[PDB]
Amino acid sequence: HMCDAFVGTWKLVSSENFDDYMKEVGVGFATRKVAGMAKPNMIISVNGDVITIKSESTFKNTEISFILGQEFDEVTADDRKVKSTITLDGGVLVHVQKWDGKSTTIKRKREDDKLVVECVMKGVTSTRVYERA
Ligand SMILES: COc1ccccc1Nc1ccccc1C(=O)O
Repeated sequence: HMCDAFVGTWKLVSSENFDDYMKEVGVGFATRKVAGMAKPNMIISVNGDVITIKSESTFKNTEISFILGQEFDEVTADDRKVKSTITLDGGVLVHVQKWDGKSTTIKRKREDDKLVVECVMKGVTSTRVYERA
């Protein structure tokens, strides 16, 4: 009953500061413009100890499956090849991505009826709000 309140299908409803986050990450102009337009659906499921997060949009369809605390390799939607580790910290899913000596953290939290996603790169934070589909 690990992660029960995250499971389901979620749709992006608002975003703030995501272009600046993507700049901080090193995403180029054209990818930023197309990615910034996307309205993804985030589909979260659990089977035993394995969590799957799918992100589907007109920009890209991605899928990750993982066990909490167990590193995995991920190709991100913007084509970074990263080493990722996802843990649960006080009810928040914390996703750390490492590549080229850099690091970014993506937090997913349940707040009221929303799933709030915070993406942080250095001093730049972006908040993306998802609602149930
Ligand atoms: C952590 O995600 C990113 C970081 C940098 C650049 C892009 C992304 N990924 C996205 C951006 C917009 C819409 C959907 C996604 C997705 O992942 O499906």
